[PDB]
Amino acid sequence: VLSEGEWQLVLHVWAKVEADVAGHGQDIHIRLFKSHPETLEKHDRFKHLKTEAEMKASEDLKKHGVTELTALGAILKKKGHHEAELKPLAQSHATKHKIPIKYLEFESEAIIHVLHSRHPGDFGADAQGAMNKALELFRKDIAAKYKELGYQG
Ligand code: HEM
Ligand SMILES: [Zn+2]
Repeated sequence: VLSEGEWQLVLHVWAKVEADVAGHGQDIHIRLFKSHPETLEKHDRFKHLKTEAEMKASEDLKKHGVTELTALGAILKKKGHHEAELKPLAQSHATKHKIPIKYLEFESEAIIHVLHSRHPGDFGADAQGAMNKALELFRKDIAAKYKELGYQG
């Protein structure tokens, strides 16, 4: 669980993400595919994007990042009572896209990195701790849904 103080820290930095969802999403994917190349392998349709400018100019990639961050945003605002939002996400990521939990970890590191790049004076130690705690809870809870659907994280 997270304290109410921790959730407020989570939602305060998320309101800043919300000022440019598209740009954060772009930055997170660029970080994630470079840091963990196997990650680009799963998002097949972006495999021809060989350059950062290419990635930034693709509206496909951009709308993709908005869709993902939108879902995560709706989840965080539930402050842990997110089973209703996690099931559909577990279903597609567990059975259709086949995304290991370790890739979720990779994505979380990307997110924390971009939050720090874009919002340093609003993403100090305690906001960092809280967001990590929020994303760790999401990863736990979606791992458990994954197993419910069969097969492992
Ligand atoms: C905070 C973590 C993420 C969230 C909230 C999330 C959310 C979403 C949502 C809402 C969709 C569209 C509907 C769907 O198929 O469920 C989607 C699509 C998809 N996601 Fe995720 N995603 C996450 C992480 C990942 C990771 C880490 C990757 C692969 C390394 C990934 C791969 C995909 C792919 C391949 C699709 C289909 C995209 C297509 O080609 O149109 N997702 N995701
Ligand atoms: Zn993605």
